[PDB]
Amino acid sequence: AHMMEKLKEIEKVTKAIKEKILNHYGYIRVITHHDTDGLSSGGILAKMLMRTNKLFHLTVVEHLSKEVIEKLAKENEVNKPLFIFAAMGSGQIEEIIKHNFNAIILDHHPPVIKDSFINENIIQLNPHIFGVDGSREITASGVCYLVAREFGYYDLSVLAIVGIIGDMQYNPLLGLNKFIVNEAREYRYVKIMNDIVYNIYDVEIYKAIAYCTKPYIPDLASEGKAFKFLKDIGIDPNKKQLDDTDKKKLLSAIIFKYPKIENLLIDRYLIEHKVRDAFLLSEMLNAVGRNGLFAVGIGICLEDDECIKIGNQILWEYKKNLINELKSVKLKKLNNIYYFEGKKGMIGIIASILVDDKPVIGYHIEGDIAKFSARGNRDLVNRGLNLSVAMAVAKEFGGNGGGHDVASGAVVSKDKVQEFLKRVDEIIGEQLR
Amino acid sequence: MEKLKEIEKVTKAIKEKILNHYGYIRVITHHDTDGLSSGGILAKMLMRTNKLFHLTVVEHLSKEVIEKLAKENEVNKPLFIFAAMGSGQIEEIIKHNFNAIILDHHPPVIKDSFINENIIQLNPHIFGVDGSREITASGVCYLVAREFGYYDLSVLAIVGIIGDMQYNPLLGLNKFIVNEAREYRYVKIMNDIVYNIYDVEIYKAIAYCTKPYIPDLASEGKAFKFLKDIGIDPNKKQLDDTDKKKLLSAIIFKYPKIENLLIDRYLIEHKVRDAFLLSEMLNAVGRNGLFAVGIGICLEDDECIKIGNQILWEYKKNLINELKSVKLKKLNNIYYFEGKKGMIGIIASILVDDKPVIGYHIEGDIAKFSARGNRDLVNRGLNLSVAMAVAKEFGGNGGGHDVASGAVVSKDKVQEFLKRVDEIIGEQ
Ligand SMILES: Nc1ccn(-c2cc(O)c(COP(=O)(O)O)o2)c(=O)n1
Ligand SMILES: Nc1ccn(-c2cc(O)c(COP(=O)(O)O)o2)c(=O)n1
Repeated sequence: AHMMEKLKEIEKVTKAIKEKILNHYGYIRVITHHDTDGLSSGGILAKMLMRTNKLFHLTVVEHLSKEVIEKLAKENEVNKPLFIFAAMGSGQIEEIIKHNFNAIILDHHPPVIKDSFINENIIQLNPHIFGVDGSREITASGVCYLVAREFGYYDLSVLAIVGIIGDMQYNPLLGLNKFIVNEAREYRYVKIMNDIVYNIYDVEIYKAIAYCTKPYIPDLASEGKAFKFLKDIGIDPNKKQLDDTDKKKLLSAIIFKYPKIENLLIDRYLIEHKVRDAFLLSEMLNAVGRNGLFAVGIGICLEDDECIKIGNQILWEYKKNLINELKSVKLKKLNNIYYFEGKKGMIGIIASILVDDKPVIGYHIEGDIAKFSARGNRDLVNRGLNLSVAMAVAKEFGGNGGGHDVASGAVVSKDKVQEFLKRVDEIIGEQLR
Repeated sequence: MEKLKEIEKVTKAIKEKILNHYGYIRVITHHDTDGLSSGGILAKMLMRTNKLFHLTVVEHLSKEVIEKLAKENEVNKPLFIFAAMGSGQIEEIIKHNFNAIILDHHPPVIKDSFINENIIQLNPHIFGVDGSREITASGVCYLVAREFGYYDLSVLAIVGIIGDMQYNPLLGLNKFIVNEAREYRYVKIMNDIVYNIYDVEIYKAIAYCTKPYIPDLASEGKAFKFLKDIGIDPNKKQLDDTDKKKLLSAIIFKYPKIENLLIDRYLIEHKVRDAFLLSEMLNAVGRNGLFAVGIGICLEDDECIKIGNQILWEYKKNLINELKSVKLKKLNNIYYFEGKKGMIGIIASILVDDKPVIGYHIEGDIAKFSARGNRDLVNRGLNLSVAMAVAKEFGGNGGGHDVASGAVVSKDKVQEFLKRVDEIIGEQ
């Protein structure tokens, strides 16, 4: 009944990954994803490969398609490199075995082949093979960290904590993520401190409130409205940190504009890193990743001063633009859901930010297809919400849909949108009564 | 100053070329202090401009290495950036039609900045600037990074100046860079005793020092004794003004030929604050084949810096043991010796005085040579670059600078030695 026993089973695999890296002297290709979790894993792998005297070539892909894998296969012909896949690989393992890659797969997504040792050439470190839920108990950067600690590089756990936040696995903190955080505390690489979300930004509080999207508070979402609210309740809006009296006064007033004020409180992680707040670094890597600035994201993980300066500039441009995108949403209410039409890459992010009491579905039309992205919260699921079954009703409209209880998608022909949404609305009202 | 405006034409074009490239990028540097510093300048510059890259560190840019690299142009043609190499191999790079940028301070084969619309070559000799005295390969990389405003990278340029022994005297473009790093507050200069850079006990700092090498003090015990006799606590780690005066007078008296005990220290903005120490640290890890660790030291990683300190002192001890057992053999106008792969260059440098020194080691069926001279020797017509080139007469290859060059041959060590002593008689 111990995390210790499960680690001993995982450590058989990480030992083999370690020996495999040390004894390789050819080229090394690292392939990672572009979100916070992937850029974190990239930085963990980068530091770890350098410390073990391994030069490497890092590439970032949004999706590991058949085309990308075949394009990669054309590098095996001349100098067959060792490939390390982070946050990807397990679902595409068939195509990786087909081309006979020399490969290490570090993936928390559900696996296709539940084996750690695939043949003589491919090692797969996936927590699902050990009975650990990769959607709640570990992230991709956690998986790389498990490898990194085989070399005793505990200082890299701070990048794992970043990925834990990036993937929204910090509340509640479960399984291996809890083990990682506690190890980082034991080795003095993180300090944990309950605090208000607005103090993570180290800027003027009225700007931290104005552009916050976790939670998004519409009535406070502008410098002017935020300044006014802070002046009225006796707080200097130019301060960059709220003390204990400030936070009481703030929370006391704000509960009228935004009643679920437990969302305003977090456990802050202060990390051994130039960007000392892990929540801020998580948001920075996200913004940088969304703007295509992958290499700058790696530099941030590597603590370079000018990448950090870029990242700080891109973060605030990104946060301002997101608030504007949010103010422009035409939110339509049905009986048990909200819905809106938005842009292709935003509807998922925006729907999640807009949830409060009811689920939110955003959709965009492309050609004659409408693609939907639906979001809830833990309070809704506990009242019997399940989005995967409600998005599955798309098959009745000549489409299909599924996902998780709290997040799901679906596709439908452009002209059945109104009738799909009315059907989804009724299913959800069923799931609540 | 006037020459910067002429160089700035090529640096601008290099900038636009890198910016507008969106495929793969290959960076090829050398393993000495200068090439590793170049690796660090290009690594940070490329990240800051949003370029992923594949860095490789090679010991010789041979015909064979070039041919292996060119098979990467068949599928997805990368932009190649060559640092501290490529100018003498320019003929083979054109042959294979690399999309390339050559950042090299070795004497050029072709004397053009813009080769064939596909190659840019930034060589200081093109502009009448001496790649042996006035600029290093780091400084060439720094001249590009300037174009982006990455002035903080000047500290790695200073590390290359020291590593390529161009700090005393400080000339030309190196002087521009140093002053630029001082104006932007990235370096502080302070005159001090050489032994104060190591931040270890003084008797160890003396025992293992090789600039200057003092054979009678090159031992923990003899150094411990020498300091106790003259009234200095040998367990101290920094010498104050009074101990500096007492150590100087004692060393200079017993060894009046000695020099370079007082140096201008460069305190850089870097986790390894002393650039002289950083220069030695990078040299040590390079000679041990720890290329990625050297990059990591430039990128200021704590664990890499930890390795570099351990390796550095292992290296300085082995070096002292090698110097006490060297079999210097005189020919007509050179000395020569056999040694270990990672020492023959540095030992040649330390021993050189009155005549050029060539060291070599055997690896497989090949012998690799390393020839060194002084500025005093180069002023009298010494040119190791031409003299080592004679290795093509023995089915080989050789080149470098006037003052420091290398070569490879097979079973013709004594013969090619003689043929080079011949070329160095004529030169003198
Ligand atoms: N037929 C489908 C379509 C989508 N999904 C899915 C997975 C996932 O994580 C989400 C939520 O994210 P998105 O769909 O991108 O809003 O949806 C599914 O399971 N079955
Ligand atoms: N065919 C060659 C071999 C060596 N070099 C070279 C560059 C450099 O800085 C030194 C110093 O000498 P070594 O440390 O012996 O390589 O040599 C060259 O340019 N062409």
